[PDB]
This record gives sequence, C-alpha cells and structure tokens, in this order.
Amino acid sequence: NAMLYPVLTQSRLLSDLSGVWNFKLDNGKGFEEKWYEKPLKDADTMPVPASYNDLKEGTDFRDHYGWVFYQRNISVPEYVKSQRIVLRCAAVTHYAMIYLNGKLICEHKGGFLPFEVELNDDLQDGDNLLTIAVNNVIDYTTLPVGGKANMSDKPQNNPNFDFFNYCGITRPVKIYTTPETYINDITVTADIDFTKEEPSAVLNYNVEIKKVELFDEEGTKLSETEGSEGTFEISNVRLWQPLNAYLYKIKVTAGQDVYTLPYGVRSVRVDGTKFLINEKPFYFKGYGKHEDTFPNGRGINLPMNTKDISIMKWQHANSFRTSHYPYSEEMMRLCDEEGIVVIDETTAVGVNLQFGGGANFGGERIGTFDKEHGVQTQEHHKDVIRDLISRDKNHACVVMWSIANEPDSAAEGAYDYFKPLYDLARELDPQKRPCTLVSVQGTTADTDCSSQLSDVICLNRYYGWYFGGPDLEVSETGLRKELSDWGKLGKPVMFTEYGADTVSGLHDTTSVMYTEEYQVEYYEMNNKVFDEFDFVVGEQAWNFADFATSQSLLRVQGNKKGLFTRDRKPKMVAHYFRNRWSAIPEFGYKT
Amino acid sequence: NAMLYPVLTQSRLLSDLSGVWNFKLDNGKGFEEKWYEKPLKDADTMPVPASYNDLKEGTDFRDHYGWVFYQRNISVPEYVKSQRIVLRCAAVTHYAMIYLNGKLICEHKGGFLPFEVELNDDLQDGDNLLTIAVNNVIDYTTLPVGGKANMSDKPQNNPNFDFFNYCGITRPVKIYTTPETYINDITVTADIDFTKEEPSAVLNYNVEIKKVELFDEEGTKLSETEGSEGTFEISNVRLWQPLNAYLYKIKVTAGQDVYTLPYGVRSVRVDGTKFLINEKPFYFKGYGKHEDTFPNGRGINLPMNTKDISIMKWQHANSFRTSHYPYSEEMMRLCDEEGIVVIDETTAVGVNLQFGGGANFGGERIGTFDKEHGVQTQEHHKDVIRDLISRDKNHACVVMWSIANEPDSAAEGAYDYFKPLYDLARELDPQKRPCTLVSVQGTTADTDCSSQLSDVICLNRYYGWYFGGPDLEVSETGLRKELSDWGKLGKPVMFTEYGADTVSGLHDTTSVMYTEEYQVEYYEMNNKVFDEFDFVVGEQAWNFADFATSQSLLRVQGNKKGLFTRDRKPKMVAHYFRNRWSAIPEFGYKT
Amino acid sequence: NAMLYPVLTQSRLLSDLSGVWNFKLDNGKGFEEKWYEKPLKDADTMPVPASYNDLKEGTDFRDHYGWVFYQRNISVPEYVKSQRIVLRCAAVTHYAMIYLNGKLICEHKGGFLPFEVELNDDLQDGDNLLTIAVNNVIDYTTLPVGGKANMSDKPQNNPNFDFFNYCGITRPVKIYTTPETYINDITVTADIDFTKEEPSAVLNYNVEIKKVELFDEEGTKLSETEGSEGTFEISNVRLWQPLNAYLYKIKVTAGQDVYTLPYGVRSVRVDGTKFLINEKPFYFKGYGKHEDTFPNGRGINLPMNTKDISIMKWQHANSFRTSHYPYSEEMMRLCDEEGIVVIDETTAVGVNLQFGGGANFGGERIGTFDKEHGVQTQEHHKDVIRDLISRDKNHACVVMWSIANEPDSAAEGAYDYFKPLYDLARELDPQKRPCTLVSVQGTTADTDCSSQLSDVICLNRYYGWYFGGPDLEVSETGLRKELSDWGKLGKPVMFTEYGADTVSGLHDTTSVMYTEEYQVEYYEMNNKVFDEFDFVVGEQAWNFADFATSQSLLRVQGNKKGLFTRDRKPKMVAHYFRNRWSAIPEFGYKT
Ligand SMILES: O=C(O)[C@H]1O[C@@H](N2CCN(C3=Nc4ccccc4Sc4ccccc43)CC2)[C@H](O)[C@@H](O)[C@@H]1O
Ligand SMILES: O=C(O)[C@H]1O[C@@H](N2CCN(C3=Nc4ccccc4Sc4ccccc43)CC2)[C@H](O)[C@@H](O)[C@@H]1O
Ligand SMILES: O=C(O)[C@H]1O[C@@H](N2CCN(C3=Nc4ccccc4Sc4ccccc43)CC2)[C@H](O)[C@@H](O)[C@@H]1O
Repeated sequence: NAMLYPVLTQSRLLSDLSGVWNFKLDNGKGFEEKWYEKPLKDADTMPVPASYNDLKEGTDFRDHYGWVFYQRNISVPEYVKSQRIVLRCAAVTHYAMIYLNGKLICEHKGGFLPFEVELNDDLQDGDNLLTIAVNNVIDYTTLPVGGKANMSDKPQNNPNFDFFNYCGITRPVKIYTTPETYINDITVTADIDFTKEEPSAVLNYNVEIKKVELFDEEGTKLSETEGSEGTFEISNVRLWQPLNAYLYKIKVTAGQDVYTLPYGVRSVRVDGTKFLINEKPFYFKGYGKHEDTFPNGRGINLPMNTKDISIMKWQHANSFRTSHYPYSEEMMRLCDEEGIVVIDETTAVGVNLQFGGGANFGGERIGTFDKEHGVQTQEHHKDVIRDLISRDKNHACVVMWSIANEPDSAAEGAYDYFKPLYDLARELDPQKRPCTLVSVQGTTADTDCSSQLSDVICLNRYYGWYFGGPDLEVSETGLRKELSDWGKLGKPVMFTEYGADTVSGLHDTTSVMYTEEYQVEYYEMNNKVFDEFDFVVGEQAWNFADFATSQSLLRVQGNKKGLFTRDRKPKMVAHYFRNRWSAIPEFGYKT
Repeated sequence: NAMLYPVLTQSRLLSDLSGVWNFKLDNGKGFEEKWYEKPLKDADTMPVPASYNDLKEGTDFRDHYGWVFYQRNISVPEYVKSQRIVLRCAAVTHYAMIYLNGKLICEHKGGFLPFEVELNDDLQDGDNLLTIAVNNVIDYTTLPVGGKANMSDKPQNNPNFDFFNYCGITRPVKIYTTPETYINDITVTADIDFTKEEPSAVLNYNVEIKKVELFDEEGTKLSETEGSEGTFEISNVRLWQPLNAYLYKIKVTAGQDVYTLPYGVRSVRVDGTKFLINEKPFYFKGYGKHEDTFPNGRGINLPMNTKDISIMKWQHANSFRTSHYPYSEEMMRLCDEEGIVVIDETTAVGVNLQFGGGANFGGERIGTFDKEHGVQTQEHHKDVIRDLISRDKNHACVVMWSIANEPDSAAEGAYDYFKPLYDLARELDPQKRPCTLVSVQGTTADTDCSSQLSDVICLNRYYGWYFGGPDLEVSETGLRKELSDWGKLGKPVMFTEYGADTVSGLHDTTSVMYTEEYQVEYYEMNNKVFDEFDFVVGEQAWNFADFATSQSLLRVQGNKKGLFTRDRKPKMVAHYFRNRWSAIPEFGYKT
Repeated sequence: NAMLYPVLTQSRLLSDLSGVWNFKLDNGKGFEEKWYEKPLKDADTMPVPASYNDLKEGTDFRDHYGWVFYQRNISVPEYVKSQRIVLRCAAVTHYAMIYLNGKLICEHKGGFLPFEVELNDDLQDGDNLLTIAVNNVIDYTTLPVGGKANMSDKPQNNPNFDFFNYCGITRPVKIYTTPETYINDITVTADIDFTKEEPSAVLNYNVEIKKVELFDEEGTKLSETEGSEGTFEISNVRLWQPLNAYLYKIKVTAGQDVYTLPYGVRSVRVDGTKFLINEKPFYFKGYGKHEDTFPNGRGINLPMNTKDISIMKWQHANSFRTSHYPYSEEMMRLCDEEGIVVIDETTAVGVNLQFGGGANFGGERIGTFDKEHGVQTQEHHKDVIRDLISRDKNHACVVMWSIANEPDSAAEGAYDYFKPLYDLARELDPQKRPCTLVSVQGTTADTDCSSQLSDVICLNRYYGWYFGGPDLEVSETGLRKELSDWGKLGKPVMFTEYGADTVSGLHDTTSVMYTEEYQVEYYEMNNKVFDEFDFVVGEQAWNFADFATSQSLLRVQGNKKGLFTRDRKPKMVAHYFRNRWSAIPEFGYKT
C-alpha cells in the first residue's frame, strides 16, 4: 500500500546494501537444489543496483531466460533489534522471491515499484544469508506484456514493447528501522487561493500510523500543528513552478518516530483546451524518456539523472514522461528540486495484441481483450495504479497520470478494461490530477476510448516516419487532417511521441531517412502543424536519447530516435529543439 | 594510518550517505560568509559519489577554479550514540574540509585515498548540517602535480599530467559504528610451502585494537585461534591464482566487535628475469586504465567496474595498473574475487618539470628536484605510500607497487628523492612485494634511478607514435636497440604503456595515423619486438579505453589511445589483442 | 605563353587520351635503361587523368620518392597530318618529361598549369609509343616548396605546406589540331558605361595568330567585325553577376581556323574600403578549397566540381579561392556559367622558411629570402604568374589574383621578392584586376609587405584554434585588436582562412575542441567580430571540405577543418553558415 522514501531519521537508520553481491544464473535445477539455503557455489559477481544483462559477455547471458540468484551476507547488531528492521526493495525486475537463511519471506510481482518486508522475526543473530531470486519471464499476465514473437523451441522472452527486457535488482535494496509504532504514510494536498494578488494556501494533511512542523527552503521554521489530521495556513506562499521549484519541508514527529518530507505547493487542473499549472496556460516542452544507460541497463543512475536534467535546462525543455514505467524515487525527488514537470506513467505497455501478427487461437486472430485468450493483466494493472499513486502522490513534479502506453484502446473490450482503472486513478489521487492514456497510431477521436475516459489527449504519431516517410509534405497533410479531427473534443491535445531514427554521423545536403538532416526536417514539418492548433498544449519528442531494444531488422543497434546518443551527446536535432524551445515559454504560448 | 573497508558487521552499522546533496560553486566570498554554518542558499543539486565536472553545462562550470560546497542534513538515533560514530570519506578530490553544524572537524590532502573522522563529540541530537568543501587546485605541492601551462590572468589549473582534473566527492561518504574498543587494523601474510607436491601454507596474523576464525569459500569453518597475534596452518591449500581466484574468509571477533576479511593465499617474488606468482613465471597481459566514465568523471562506477572485468576476461587479459592513482576499494576487492593482477600505483604523476616548457626562475629552466623552485611533494608523497600500502596490504590482487608514473627519474635529485620512498615502500609492505616506478620515454638503463631502486623495470614507450610515427620500421629498430640495452640489468622488463591515438570509425586499406589499421600495425610492430626478449615479462597497453583530458591541439576530444571507446565498445585493435592474448598463457610464456 | 582551352572546332579536332595507361614506378635504374624507348616491361595499370598516390596499396607506393613512367600507344591518321597536331597536357605534377618513340620532345616544370608540344615532325605513321615521366620531388626550387622535415636516410619529400603531395598526370592529356596558320591567343576586355541607367558596354578585342562574330546566350548572332583588332558595342548589355551569370559567345573565324570563346561582361575595381563588382559593394561569402577527392587525389573530378557548386548555391556562398594552386580549366569555365566569384591563386605556397624549425646553415637559422641558402623560386614564380594570367585572363569568374599563400611577407627580402611579381601581375592582366597575397598569422599592418603591394588585405587567422583555443572569449579580444589595426590602411580587408579541426560525429553539450559544437562556436565568435568592421568585405572559411595531408600528430587523417567531409557531407557548421549566408546579400551588406 504505502511506501515512504527511506531517508536517515533521528528515529530510523538506513543501511544501503548496494555493492557486489554473489550471483548465479539459474538453470533448470536451481530451486530443486534449494540454492537459497546454502551459499552459492561456483558463483559469479554482480553489482547491485543494476540490470544484469549487459554486465557479462555472451548472448546466452544477455538473452537468458528465467531466474537468476543474487546472494549477500547480512548482519544487524543486537543493540538495534529493539527497533523494527524493514527490508525495502526499490524495484526488482520483474518478479522477485526473497529468502533469508533458506526460508521464503516475500514475493513480489511488478518490476518497477517498491515493496518491503519486515525482518525482526526471522532475522537471526550473526551473519544471515540473504538471497533474492529474480525472474524475467514476460507474457500475457505481466506488465509490461510479453508476446510470442518479435513485435525455435529454446525458451525465449519476446517483448510486446520496443525496449530491451532489462532485469535484475534494478533499484537499491536498503534496510531502515522504525519505532514499533511508526509513521507509515503521509498525505498532503493544497488548496490555493489565487484570489489574493499575493496568493496564499492552506495545506490539508493526514498521517497514517501503526506533532507536525513546517519549515521553508532555508530551514526557517514557520508553524506547527498537533495530531494525525490538521491543517496549515501560508500567506504570500512561494509557489512551486516549472523550471523554478520551491520546496517547503515538513517534519512529522509522532511518538519516538519522526520523518521529514519535501513538498511543493502547486495547482493543476484542465479547463477546456488549456492545461493549467497554478491557473496558468502551460505548454509541455520535453520528451519521452527511458531509464536506459550503459552499462547499467535499467539500473538506477543518479549521475545520469542529474546530467539529463542539466541537458533539459540547457535545451529549454520543461517536462518528460516516465515512458514506459515508473522511474526511481530519487529521480522523482530530483524533478521536485529542479522544477521538471513529470507525466507519471504505469508499466502498462504492450496491452495490445495487434502488434506483429498477434496471436491466433483456433486459427482466428485473438483480440486484445478477448477474455479467454487475450490479456490477463487488469488485476495486476490495478495494483500498479495503486502502488504508483501511493508512492508519488506528494511529488509536485507529477502533473498527470498515464495509465497505459499504446493499448488497443479502440478495440472491443477496451472501455470495459480501462474504466475501472481510470476510476481507481481518480479515486486514489488525493489531488485529482488529470489522467490519460497514450494513444497508438491508428485511433481517431471517434474510436478511441481515450476520447471519453481521459482529461487530456496524448498522441504517439509518426507522420513522416512509419507513416509517409520519406514524403514529408504528403505526411504533413495527413497530420493536419488527423489533428483537426482531434480538436472536435474540445480537450487538450499533446503529442507524447514523434520522431525519426537517426544514426549520429549520417548526413546529406539532400536528406534521406536516418540522416540528421532528415530528423530535423521531420520535426520542422510536425512542429509547424502543431503550432496551427491552439488546443495542442504539448510537444514531447521520442526519445530523449538512443536506447537499447531487442534485435530486429528495424532496430539499428537499439532505438535511434534519440535527440541525444545513448551517452547524451547531441545530434543536430538537439540544437534545433534547443533553439525552438528557447522562444516558447512555459506559460501563455497558446492562450 | 589504518583504513579498513567498512562493511556491515554484527558490531558495526553502515549508513551510505550517497544521494543528491545540496551543492554550490564557491566564489571568492564563500568562506568569508561561512556558508558551512547555515544551509546553502540558492543551492544547486549534485549526486554523491561523483566528479562534479561533467554534471552541469557550461565551460565556466567544467573548468571551475577553487572550492565547491556540498551539504547534506545528517541524523543518527540516540539509541546508537552508545556505539562510536565514524565518518569515512572513501575519497575527496583533491582537498576536503568537513564541517558539522558550522565547526571544522577534519581536513584532508590527497584526493584518492580514504580518511575518517569521529563524530560522537560534536554529533548533536537531531538533524545536523553536514558540509564538505572541496578544493581542486593543483600545483607543485599536490600529487598529482599542477603546472603553469598546458602539458590569461583568470586563475586556472593546468595539469602536469594527461588526464582531466576531475574533482568532487569521488568516492562514497559513509557512516559506520564501532564498540568503544574495536578492531582498528588487521594484517595477514602467508608463508607457502611449495615443497609438498600438494602445497600447504601457514598464515601469520595480527590485529591492532584501541578470537580469530577461518572459513573457506562456501562458509566452511576450518580452524580457530585466540588473541591478538597467532597463526594458522592450512594443508592442501587452494592458492589464489590469476584468472582463478580463491578467497578464504577470516572472522576476527574481539570483544563486542567482529570484522570479516576475505584473503587470498598467494606468493610473489622476482627471480632474475622472472616475475614469479606462486613460484611460476608470470607474464602480464592487460593494460593501463583510468577511473573514467561518463558522466561520473572519476566518480566510482561499480557497474562499469564489473563490465570492464568482463571485457578483460573476454579479451584474455590478466592485469592492469591503477594509472595514475589508487582505485576504489570496491574495485580492489573485486579483482580479489575475479583473480585480476593489479599493479597498485600512487598519485605521483607529474613529478617531472620537463613537460612542456617547464618553469624558468631567473630565466634559467628549473629542474624537477631543484629544492627551492622545484617539486615540494616528497613529504606528501610519503604519506601516500603510507596510506596506500595500509589500505591495500591484504589484497591478493596487488602484486607490486608503482611509486610514481613518469617522474624525472634521470635528473639530478631523483635518486635522493626516490630512495626514502622506495625504502618506506619495502618497510611498510608486510609481504615485501616488488616495487617499481614507471619510466618516461628518454631514460636509459644507465641514467634511470629506476635501474637500481626498482625490482622490475616498467617502461612507457611510444615507438611508432610520438617517436618515429608514421615510420613503423624505423621505429622498430629504435625499440629493439633501447630494449636490448635494458636487458643488461638482468631484471624483469615490462611495458606499462604503449599505444596510438585512434578515432573509432577511421580506416584505410593503406593506413595512416589515427586510423584503426594503424593502431593494429603499431601494436604488431611493438609486440613482435617484445617477443624477441625473454626478460620482457609483461605487456600492458595504454589505454584500456578512451578517457577525458584537458583540451589541446593534440587531444581529439580526450585521449584516443583506448582499445575500447569511452563506452567500452571495441576498436578493431581490441580484437587483435583478444586473439593474441588467447595464445599467450598466464604462466610459462617465457621460461 | 598562350594556352587556349582546347574544344571541338570546325577547324580543330580534339582526341582525349584519357584512359588506363601503362604505368611503372621508377627505381634508380629507370632512365639508365631508357624505359621510354621500349614498351614498359612488367608494367602496372593507371587511369589518366588522376593523382596516382591513392590508386594502389601500400605506404611505399603512396609515399614514393622520384619518378614514375606513364606509357600509352598513340596513333593518328595520315588524312590529318595535313593539319598540325598538338599535344596539350592540362597539368602534370610536378615535373614532366614527354618522350615519343624514345626521343625527348618536351619538359615542363610546374604541376598545375597547361603546356603543349607540337607532334607533326616526330609523329611517325602507325602506332607511336608515348611515354610521360613524372617527378614529384619538391624543394627550395619548386612551387610549391618542399622543406627538410614535417611542417632517416631514405629519400623523402617533406611538404612545406599543409596538403598531401599528390602527383601524376593530374589533368587530361589531349590532342587537338590546327590549320598551319591558326588562332594562338585571344584577349577581350570590357569598358562598361554605368552612366546610362540601362548600362551598355564596348568590348576591346585582339587576336594573336601565327572575322569576329558575337552571339548571345541562346545563339542569337548580334554583330560582326573583321580583322585582328577591333571593337564591339552592346547596349542594354546583360551583365555577368555573382550567382547570376550571363555568357556571351564569341566566334573568331580567321582563315581556315575558327574558335569560340564564352565571355562575361563584368566590372571590378576597389574603391577605398569597398570591393566593387559592376560598381556595387561586394561581400565574399564562401571558402578556401582544394582539388581533393577520393580516390582521384588532385586529379580532375568534373562530377565533384558540379556537386561542390550545387552545395555552394545550396549554402548561399558566392566565392572561393583556388587554394593553393590554379584549378582546372573546366572548373574555371564552370564558375563562368554558374556565376561563382573566384580568387585565382598561384602555386606559391610554402615561400616561408619559418615553418617548423626551418633550416639552419652554419648553425644559424636561414631566413626565407636569404639569397644563398633560402628560396630559389622567384624566376619560376614569375613564369607561374605569366602562365596563370595568360590561361585565365578572360574568365569573368576571376575577380582578383593571389600571388602567394602565406609567404614570409614580413621578413627581410620580402618586398624585394614580391615587388617584381606584383608588377608583372598588374602588367600582364589586361583587366587590371586587384592583386593580393594571403598573409600568414603573425604579420601586422605595419610589418606586412602586403600592406603596400596589395589592393586587398587577405588574412589567414586562427583566433580560437591555434591561437587561444579553447578560450574563445580571450581569442575574440585578440581578433578585434588585430582587426582594428588593419583598418588603418583604409583598404578592403577579408579573411581567406579561419577554421577549426572538427571530426564529423564528435559532440558535446559543453563543447571541446574537435567537436562540431566547438566548430560552430568558433565561427560565431569570429563572425561576430567580422561584422563590427565595415572595411571587412569577405569571409571565406578554411576549408570547404576535409582533405588529405602528410601524416603528423596534428592531422587526424588529413585536415579536418572542412565544413563538409571529404565526401561532401555536411557537418553541423555547414548548416550554421547556410543560415548565416542566407541573410547576407552579395551586394550592399556593408555600404
Ligand atoms: O517508434 C518508436 O520507436 C516508439 O513509438 C511507439 N511504437 C509503437 C509501435 N509502432 C512501430 N513500432 C515498432 C516497435 C518495435 C519493433 C518494431 C516496430 S515496426 C513499425 C512499423 C510501422 C509502423 C509502426 C511500427 C509505432 C512505434 C512505442 O510507443 C514506443 O515504445 C516506441 O519506442
Ligand atoms: O601517450 C599518452 O597518452 C600517455 O603516456 C604518457 N605520456 C607522457 C608525456 N608524453 C607526451 N604526452 C603528452 C601528454 C599530454 C599532452 C600532450 C602530450 S605531447 C607529446 C609529444 C611528443 C612526445 C610525447 C608527448 C608521452 C605520453 C603518460 O604517462 C600518460 O599519462 C599519457 O596518457
Ligand atoms: O590551419 C590550416 O589547416 C591552414 O591554414 C594555414 N596554416 C599555416 C601554418 N599554421 C599551422 N599549421 C600547420 C600546418 C601543417 C602542419 C602543422 C601545422 S601546426 C600549427 C601550430 C600552431 C599554429 C599554426 C600551425 C597555420 C595554418 C595554411 O595556409 C593552410 O595550408 C592550412 O591548411
């Protein structure tokens, strides 16, 4: 349910278990021989946190099918078993199974959101053998979704999505402590009064448990209130803004336990064809990104996180989307301090069995939401919407939720699949932030169950690449026509993906596809049409940087639609966008 | 003096402070306004650990001169002030100044070796403001050495060495605990009896403090001895080998404190023209490397550390040198588990004022060891040899010490400068491992104070690049002649650097410098001559991968002598070496 | 003396001998064995026209020293010996020696200008063995100048200039015919009357020999005059313009011989700080180029010539300079039709013994114009100014003459060396077009013998590369100061070279030298200062495209200062200039 970001507290420790662990690829005989009971024989080395896929050589290791075993000796002091000892796994991709001294203690499905387990009971005295087994198999029951081919009898994951299936202990595995009665969750909303020309705010609060002090940026304490629930009143409040963050601090002392949380006071609501942040008409400038670096894979990369942010501010972007899964907690906290607008997105990519040849049962092609042969994820999909919104509910950076990336949202079953999730999203988000789903090419205003369920229309369109390339003038005609029609909903339309594979170094004065000149022309065509429609409130390119995918004829050593290379070096287009975004403000570009 | 690697212990905590800290570049008014007393106003963000140089945009930030301020709120629990609270800085580059709540508590010179401070006294109750200031200025008093030009009035570091002056909190800043009477140091040597065809060993031990148990790889406990000093006897001992490591474990319980250490039992001594590991004739296959990745700078990179090791084993290398500074503790422990031969090297690069135009006092060119105007580092140089050997004395991977890289070792003052350091190196190394210094081009057997002080001759030669390029046949003649002469010392000769700048992607059937074909021909010429001399016991290419340097006409976006690119992608030469090293064994290549 | 471009004529044939000839590298015994008498034994193949250097593999072939032998069987019909049979060598680099059936018939020094020989006498009946020997040795007697090192006993050319010493039959070797009394030369000037708002012109003419008809573009015949000398009067004349050429045709029928010549009527004179084409204030937009393509070397490349022109018009350039030698006749005729302003430049590069360490006779460093040990080229230098101006005197494209590229023009002897050449240049150019010399970095207004001899000041400056790089702000200060001072001559100043080596593909958001971002910043800095001075009338970047040079540490597989790669693919800077030159007109940018 509730996962608070572990951070050093007068009440709580925090011991990062990150390092080189023992590691062994599982064969068929891994569990049969209960490798978790005894130290791993003939073991290899593996850093944690990290995707393991690129950290050893050979295709058989990169493309491994199934389980791997991590193992590390753990040891707490007796003088601290007094407090309760929690194990927090920031993320294990995809499915984890945690053993201690040989006994199962936790299982988790879902490889991109945190989970924890309590250790006091089975935590012995001395060096205990911690073993985490990680499974990477994807299918019709996982988010993301594994298919049966590219989007031999040798078992083989086949992603129904266009990124590499990086797995392992993606994010840090820490340990922290907690008074036996402790702060378990905290929720903070903000009603802002833009009536006073010098606006002020009142901050609802509540603390779940099983004394509240407010400070400003510099540590200036300002007010205090007692108890579980209550309120705060701030006048001349410093509003969190895009590219101009301000974080108040919040100290919740309750019993022998105290936790601090940064918070930004910020308004967001949609109003006709206008996305309004602090009651001003916003325009998204940014991109769809990945957690993808070398050689960490999906592994958390704090230096790259900061370098990416620096490149955004250098480029005059203001937002990105957590395509196609929730990002690290550290990244979220970082865009809080840095003032980056996030579109927080779930792991629900590949809910769409039209990709490739799909799957044919009884010779008949199976539809996405066929209830016997199609996707079997809505239960898991709901837990994801639950854990995600619980984890990130307080981040001022989060301005909206993306429930799915390119689902078969114009097919039979789609509305009935997505309605309970949209409902759960608006039910659980204390700030009632707008929800959306990113619509695959092919859908229309009429046919897209997004046209009703979603507060904002988010399109992934590829006119001038997949559709119309290399003829950019013909493709522009296509883009205007489809874009016009979307205006008939009187909702905000924004593009969450559009791009063109571009191999850094390829050029021609008379451009062809894959060259840097073509990439720039492609975006000039699209951006020209975007500017013609005052209900278009955002442009986010795909992708921020080149990233790794499964191999196919259509993937030139990964996805090459980045504006920057995988090591964040600009392509010519990166300087095109920097110059365009320099003349487009965060607020009032449309009005 | 003694720095043991902090790791979770039944007796000791370990709380990694790594994360995004507050950060501010210092102007002239930083200390005058005592920024350490109050939280940093108008502050920026910066991950730790990491070099800060590449993590924000703009030359003024990359090329910053002077101080920067890191700042993080810290907080321990009262239920633990019982134990002593230590702050361990794995490395701060170059000069650190640690404040707590506004009061100085530690200073350190030397940016590549660990130091600690005790916190109990000034560690208050609640959230304490931790501030670390970092200085990057280099000169004639620092190791490495800063010069006065490339190797305006605007203050400017000018490295007297060919890598970029990456600074910041390079390595992790952790906190661990310790019973008020604790294990402060541990030393373990090994006398091995190769008389028994099934060799066995006795392991001297000693514990400095202010119960010893032995286990094997799997945790099998084998023996026990009590007290500070003592011994162990192992028969049919499993010897740590190159590319075939075996680590025993060692559990030292003393009082309420217990620490475990991995140890590999291994022999090393030189014998005429033979470098002998476990009394067998070794041959170094590997490279000189850097701690250099993007965007971490010199910052510790555990995933790359493991990926590098995988590439070595893939390439059939067996060794590298910590050019030109001690590497992270984690890396050292890793080559212990992985069986990689290390040449542990100090920060003593640029002890050589002949680089560039040098410096001219009174119009006369200043010699390196001029006692009034030359280098002023021998005092610091000794502390480095002290801290380094103390830190890494137990690593089986360490096979030798490099006291300096390319000092002016054929100049007046050189012997008198290096003798006390060589002496201190052999005095302090409990295993009496061979010592050397890496000799710059130009020195001869006759003129090099290395010919007497050093157990092994380590050459950085560039015949076919700087010297003779592009004429490889003329250059080969030069290399044979100089290499012949070195054979007259009857000592082991090995090359620690040789290479050719190569821009990945450049090619010609008829090669020119900077192409991949030239790089391969260059190494074919050199390697041919190396094979002609049975006293040559090692080949280590410069460099393992492309890395960043200061800008100059001669540096094509860094140093391009890597066999791999900065993101570890092979150049054609990498496959040349893989194929050559496949047919060269670790032992008996020479005999 | 006079070389008219051979073209099919009712009076004259033209048989192109271009093809695969026999070819043999000369060893020491080539002439001793009179290989020219008998067909080449053990011969190789070689296309003509072409530089031979890159057309076979191996450094010994590329870096060959001395002579090579071309050989082709020739054969004319008897029914045509009636007319006189001429052999025209468009260019042989450097020194040629033409044999026929074994007998010497011609010698030529100078590898970039046409020469001919008459064949009737020694032209037998049947298949005659034509043999051309080509020498590539350069030294203090050749233009360009060969030095004694980079700018073993094994003989070796060492260019005193920064391009590769490509040699062979660079340009076509044709045969044409001629009535025994024939048109040998033609000269046409134009006095233009800009008094009439609808300007008109009178065209002086003269024909040297040993009927004149005028047509317009479409073949419209307009007027006629008889005899050797005479005149033409044209009203409402269509003026040849930059980027808007108009070529009249001219049919000179004299006896049994008739030749046609295209001509553009165009005015050029300098007036204070103004370069005036057709009495309007011109501004050069373009570059310094090379005749350099793969694999032709310096060999003529008509398709690239046209592709280059297309790229100029695409980029909005209007001019280039024939750095550093006269280009092909075909190229000149092409910029006539295309309206490209040419700066016609001689082979006089490397008249400057300060490059490198120079040469030291008697231990004393030899000055450039030292009359016993220095350059010995002024005699040859005059013949070059003679042949060049004779060849290209009628090309409307030629707007100016460059007598030398970067001579030691601020040294003792310089004025006395250049005065007789400047004089000869103005004496021989019927149109009295302005003359200049391109000034190496280091010279000033005061010290440059160009400040007096030259009508226009042409600078090769590298502030922000060689001088000041990577500090572009410091370098800009330097450039303004030197540029200011040049304004004190009240003459037109233009830059004929400025640039920065840039390896296509290298990038950083925070730029370093050799990246594409640095190249663009470099030109932004320079171009900013150029715009501050209304006496600056031209910007020509070095270079149009990457080109081949001798190997050295400072040459990353050739010269990388091109805006385009060697295969004419744009670097990012090419699009920077295209966008800047789009807003700068050909006329009136300054006024
Ligand atoms: O274009 C992109 O790279 C991004 O856009 C979207 N895909 C969704 C699917 N479709 C096409 N893609 C793929 C993807 C993987 C392998 C092969 C293809 S063949 C193809 C052929 C014609 C038209 C379309 C496709 C559109 C692109 C995803 O949301 C995002 O994951 C992906 O990265
Ligand atoms: O060649 C390498 O890249 C490595 O080898 C060694 N240097 C030592 C010095 N010298 C030359 N170098 C440099 C280095 C930096 C800037 C400029 C130069 S100009 C030069 C010109 C002619 C001969 C030699 C040089 C040899 C190389 C160092 O030990 C190691 O730090 C360095 O990385
Ligand atoms: O920069 C360019 O590439 C062009 O500009 C001009 N040279 C003239 C000489 N000098 C430098 N050059 C060279 C050239 C060849 C080899 C090595 C060098 S080291 C150097 C070091 C510091 C300052 C200058 C130089 C200026 C550049 C020529 O006119 C043109 O031939 C050449 O191509």
